[PDB]
Amino acid sequence: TFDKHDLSGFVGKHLVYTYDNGWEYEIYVKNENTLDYRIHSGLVGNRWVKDQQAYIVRVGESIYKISWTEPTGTDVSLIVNLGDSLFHGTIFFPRWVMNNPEKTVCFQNDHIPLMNSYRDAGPAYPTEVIDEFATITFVRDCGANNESVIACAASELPKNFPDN
Amino acid sequence: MNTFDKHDLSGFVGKHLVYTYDNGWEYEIYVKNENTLDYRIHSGLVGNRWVKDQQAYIVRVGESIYKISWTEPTGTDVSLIVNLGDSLFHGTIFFPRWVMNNPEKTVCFQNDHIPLMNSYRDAGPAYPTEVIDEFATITFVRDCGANNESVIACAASELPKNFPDNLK
Repeated sequence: TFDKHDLSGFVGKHLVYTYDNGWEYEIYVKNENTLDYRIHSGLVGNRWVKDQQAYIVRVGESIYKISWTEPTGTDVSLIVNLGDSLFHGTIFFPRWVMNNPEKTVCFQNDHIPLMNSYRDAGPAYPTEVIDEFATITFVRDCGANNESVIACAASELPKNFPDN
Repeated sequence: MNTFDKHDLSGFVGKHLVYTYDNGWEYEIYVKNENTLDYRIHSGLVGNRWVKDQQAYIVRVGESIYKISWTEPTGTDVSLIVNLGDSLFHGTIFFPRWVMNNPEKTVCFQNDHIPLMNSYRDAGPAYPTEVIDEFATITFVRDCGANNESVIACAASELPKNFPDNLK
């Protein structure tokens, strides 16, 4: 009843959400195969990333899936159910990230060699699976390829974010 | 509140599915209970591999749509979507590099060989990770109840040639 590869209902979406473990995240679906994201709190609070290549598909009339692999070794797969305002994430963290998560807290784009070095040193295993629903607290449409959406770490945002 | 209980898995526990990814690889899963699956691979990169009692994270993300994710003794990560209402299936598999290089090393009844899988995982190379992200066509679905040890109990190569027509 719908086209699986029509992502026009999802590209441009800018979401802020809080996982049931209390961690607050933000994503911006920048185009059909790219996102920016910004972490506000939790294990890796203040980490942020631009231009992450991702696999984005439509799995229901208003439900989308977005998955990717990171320079740290982390794998991620998210479900965004816009029709029901439901969000679910699975994050597969390498063991070294669980052991010292602050190592990943940076603007990653300026530190890809560092992340790769940490990844390759490990320990990679055992993988830690974080699997949680989240509450979507903000959603807007910011179009494709909008570099103004995520342009600083969360700590540099106005205190009333996203009320602005 | 949500119009369904996202924590209620009763519509998915017990499900037995056979499906073929868009690249022709045929797989089979059995949702054994709220945090466990058995699975059986028929063809593709790792055809004939099968696994019982894989711990998994199983959730409901829509009225008739479920998600199942897990990590393996080989280092592989998996996350699947089963949309029963629309008969839609989507899988993402994150394979370690060593699995791409020598997939046959994983082709076994894994439960007989878990330490070996861990040894291969640890030897690596783990990276770069290979992502397989594909829709599949569901070709068979039935309900088998929870904790049914007869659903997946041999390698695919040992199934009758008319499988799953021999079942229901």
